[PDB]
Amino acid sequence: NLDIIGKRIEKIKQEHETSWHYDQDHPYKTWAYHGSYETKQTASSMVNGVVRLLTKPWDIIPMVTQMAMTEKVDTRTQEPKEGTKKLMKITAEWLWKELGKKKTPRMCTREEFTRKVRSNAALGAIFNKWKSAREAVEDSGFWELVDKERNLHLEGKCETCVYNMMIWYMWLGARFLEFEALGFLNEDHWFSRENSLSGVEGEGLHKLGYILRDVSKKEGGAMYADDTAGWDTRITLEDLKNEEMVTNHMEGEHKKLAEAIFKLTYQNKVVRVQRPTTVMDIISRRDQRGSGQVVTYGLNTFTNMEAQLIRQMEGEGVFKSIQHLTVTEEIAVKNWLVRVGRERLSRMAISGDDCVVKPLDDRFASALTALNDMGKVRKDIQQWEPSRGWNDWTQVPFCSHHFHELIMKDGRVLVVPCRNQDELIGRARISQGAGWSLRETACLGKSYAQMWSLMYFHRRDLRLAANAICSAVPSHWVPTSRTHEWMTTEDMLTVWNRVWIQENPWMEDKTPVESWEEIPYLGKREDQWCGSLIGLTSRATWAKNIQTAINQVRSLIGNEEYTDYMPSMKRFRR
Ligand SMILES: Cc1cn[nH]c1-c1ccncc1
Ligand SMILES: Cc1cn[nH]c1-c1ccncc1
Ligand SMILES: Cc1cn[nH]c1-c1ccncc1
Ligand SMILES: [Cl-]
Ligand SMILES: [Zn+2]
Ligand SMILES: [Zn+2]
Repeated sequence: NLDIIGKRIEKIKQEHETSWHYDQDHPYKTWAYHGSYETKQTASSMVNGVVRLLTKPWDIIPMVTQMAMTEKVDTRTQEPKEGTKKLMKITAEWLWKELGKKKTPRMCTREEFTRKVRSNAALGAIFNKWKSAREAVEDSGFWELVDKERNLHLEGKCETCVYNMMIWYMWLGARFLEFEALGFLNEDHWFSRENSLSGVEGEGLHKLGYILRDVSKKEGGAMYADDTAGWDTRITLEDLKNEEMVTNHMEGEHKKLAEAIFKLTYQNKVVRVQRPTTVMDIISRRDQRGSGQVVTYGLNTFTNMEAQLIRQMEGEGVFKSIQHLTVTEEIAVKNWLVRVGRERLSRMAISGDDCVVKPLDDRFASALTALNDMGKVRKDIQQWEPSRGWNDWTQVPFCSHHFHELIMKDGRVLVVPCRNQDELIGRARISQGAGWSLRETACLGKSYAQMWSLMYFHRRDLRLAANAICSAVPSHWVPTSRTHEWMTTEDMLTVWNRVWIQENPWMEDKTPVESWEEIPYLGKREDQWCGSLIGLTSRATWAKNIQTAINQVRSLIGNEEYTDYMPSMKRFRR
């Protein structure tokens, strides 16, 4: 409690001494409350006009148009039983060693951090003293503040590492110290599939289907894809202590700096929350996930890999009960990990809180005691109801997608990502933040269009809309995003060949594709099942009259150099 968090709390009181009070009508039951102080302030989703003018048939589809319009944090998780705590400690110890065999923990640098801010990563900072991250990083006074907190952390204390709720934004300084100590997990790809066997970090949406098809090839039971209800709110203090064991692999300054991030900011937290009754509440708690989103991704992947290996151990009968491991169950658990752990990791695809598991057999479906007792309660099923698995890898949900096997005219086999097309069009019609020029709006539309050409070329409506947007935006204008092989001014046919043929390890024949007409679509009925408007009168008029829509947008942007991409399609090619 207050010996670790007091200084942060003490400091905040004194900046708002004219406003402090122990408000007696505070809604917090599971968060420890400290005080309140006067403030006044809050950005909604804005429509991208370039994408909307080129997707007119979707203007009357509520699932698209509603996407642009518009008491889980205040719960507590019970402490796991002694048997569960032992399983988690043994598995976590083993997993950090496997992940560390071919990697070396190391500090990330001011230089590395500076380069990140200078090409727009979502580091979750705040606006004050400087306007933006770019300005703060370029100012020697910032680094002096960073230095003060840094020496405080080496001394085992904290003053300014406080979360702001809304996503848990910190000041750029606290973000740096997090990245210095734990950035290596992402920067050096600890959760790549090569390094972690279950992980998919850095793999790309064009590989995830092939990875699930490789898991499907293993002998075993159904494929399980159980979602957890509010994963970040079910991270226990036992979880945070197993995660901290990465520091056992560190040395020198780095070990001390990383131990301080875990001890002072993760296992103890201070948060400011807006309450319209508009005060700022200063609350603390020990458990749940509140890191930067990139460290959150890696530690979620780690704890998810651990949880799923334990659920596999439960299905395989490695231990009888979570109440208590006997001396010899401990040796059996250790021995399972050493002899088959790596094989059992290869049976999984894990992206943070999202997993797919192909267990040895279907005993897994009813192996629920460790999973429930670890607090990883499944979403949308009763606590003790057996999991429903998937019999076909092409039906399994993963990372908001499903995956199709698509046969090219020349016999070669693509495995492609897919999701309901209303979700894809709805997302592309939305921009975030203020002060967007027409050029910037056009360049964001072009980013969506090029992603569609690379990932969703097999959807008739998206290949046509992608071609239309690329025809409507000046040819040399560079795709942008405010938070990815489609981010380029290279010819997208050249990029398609590099991604799906040349660099694709599942494609043995490397014969390049000469034109977009060689690149196939889903079956027409499959395209409709996944939300295509092909067959509707609105869609036929849009396709036939597309040059008129392209010319509307070209007239708004003005007299620029444009290319016609529509004749890359059979139906427009004379
Ligand atoms: C330090 C620096 C400067 N220009 N590029 C790098 C760099 C890039 C990628 N990995 C490590 C270093
Ligand atoms: C977490 C997230 C969301 N969209 N994409 C990712 C991602 C990208 C690359 N490697 C791992 C994850
Ligand atoms: C799109 C998404 C969501 N969660 N994770 C991913 C992902 C993972 C790995 N590579 C690319 C993307
Ligand atoms: Cl199925
Ligand atoms: Zn601190
Ligand atoms: Zn589909």
